[PDB]
Amino acid sequence: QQPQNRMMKLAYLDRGFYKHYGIIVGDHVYQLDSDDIFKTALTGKAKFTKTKLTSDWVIEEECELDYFRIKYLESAVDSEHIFSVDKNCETIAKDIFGTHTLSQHQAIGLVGTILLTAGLMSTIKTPVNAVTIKEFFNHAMD
Amino acid sequence: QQPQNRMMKLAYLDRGFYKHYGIIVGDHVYQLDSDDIFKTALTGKAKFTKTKLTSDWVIEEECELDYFRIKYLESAVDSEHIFSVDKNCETIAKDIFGTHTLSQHQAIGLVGTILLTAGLMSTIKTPVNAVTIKEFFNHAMD
Ligand code: NA
Repeated sequence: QQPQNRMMKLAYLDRGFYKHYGIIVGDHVYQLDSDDIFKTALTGKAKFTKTKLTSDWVIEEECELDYFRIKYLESAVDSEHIFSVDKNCETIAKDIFGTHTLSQHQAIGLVGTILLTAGLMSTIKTPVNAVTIKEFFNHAMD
Repeated sequence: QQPQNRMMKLAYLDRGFYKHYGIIVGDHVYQLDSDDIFKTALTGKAKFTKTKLTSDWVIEEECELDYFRIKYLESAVDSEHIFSVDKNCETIAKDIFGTHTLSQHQAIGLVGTILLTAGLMSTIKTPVNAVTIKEFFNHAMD
């Protein structure tokens, strides 16, 4: 097995329409607290939480973080993003990255982008017609 | 044929990965000014523009607005949202809805929700792995 810097154990809860992604660290999972992926997309806001690891979580795969760290610090130069944290994420940066190289704001920007993007990637392509737009619009309002 | 109040003529530009939705009024189309739908979702910002109707736009379906008007009114009354307008949208509210009943803000909130939701609905489900999350992460940093 080759040398690796800090990895991310990417996992998901299967919500049928989409997969809700998280990063496993030890016995906990960092994740966006969203119930609905299109809700996050429409509101422009996403908050991290931390929950207990359970057997409902499925490992998607163990990925290198190196690429993302280099790419992130290249591009996101003290920029704003849509992510924040709840009360349970005091050690999120150190926990995920194993270092204080990244600030909390950077850590959650990078990881938030990963989790929301993965969620979005996993969404089932749905026909758009008068019926389905009503269905999803109705869901967006509730 | 049947009594209708103001209808929406929904249309799209087919962008392969997603369909980019618009509302046609006469010879113009109101649409989100974005060429990357996951980027819109990640940034929490979407801005309307108006372009000239072209033969590239595919008519999806003519849908009733009534349901959406009543639902929006009763649900997200004066809630802030992610939508704004560019210089070309001065008459967007009147053009789309026929009357001054909705403020510019309620109108773009309603129509925005519809267009972004439809756009997201249409996105091709993509496997999530080290390769693809890098690809989509990479796009999200541009
Ligand atoms: Na999709």
